[PDB]
Amino acid sequence: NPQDFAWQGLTLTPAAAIHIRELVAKQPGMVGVRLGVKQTGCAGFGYVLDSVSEPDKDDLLFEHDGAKLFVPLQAMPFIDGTEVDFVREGLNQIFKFHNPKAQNECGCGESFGV
Amino acid sequence: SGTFNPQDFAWQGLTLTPAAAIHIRELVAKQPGMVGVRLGVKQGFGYVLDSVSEPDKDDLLFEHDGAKLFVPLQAMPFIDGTEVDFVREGLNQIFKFHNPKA
Repeated sequence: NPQDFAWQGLTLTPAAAIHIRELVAKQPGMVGVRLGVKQTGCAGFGYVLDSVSEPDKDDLLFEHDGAKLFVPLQAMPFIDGTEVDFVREGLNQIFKFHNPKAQNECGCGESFGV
Repeated sequence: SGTFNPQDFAWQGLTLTPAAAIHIRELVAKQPGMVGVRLGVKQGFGYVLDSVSEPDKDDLLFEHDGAKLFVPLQAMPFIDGTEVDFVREGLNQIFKFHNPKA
């Protein structure tokens, strides 16, 4: 099992879009962010948002309000439909991932981004 | 005999990993007037960091490498012994909390 499969795609909330536009804007050569997924836990799987300059051949592109979100095909399966959001509040800065298929959203509140 | 007060308890205290220490120093340096961060809990519960200018009366202080971490007394019975570490995940810079009672 690999692709050529029509996905619904992924989204950025306006907040996530503004922030990505702001990191583009301080940062030259940055075209967008890229969601990958990493092995973790028992047969677990973590999200990983990264600054990107040179997209891979295989990436897909989901553009909202000028912000680019490149997602690898070998990832679409495990994360089709996720919306990427960004919450900034006082000292907390973080990119959050809402997978529609996931139910069981994290409890282990054993993290704080800044 | 047996009579006590947890405000006068001897705590194991919280620790800071060397990576958490520098990012705290880094967060503090960026803000003139800030002297450290305060670890708290909210809400099935979660850790939150707050900026500290003037520390509270009932706040305990844990120093390590010039990094000041404040913890209120009301939270000590619950997060004492906790270790604060730091990890970068893509664009996320995230403080992590290892609590011996997780």
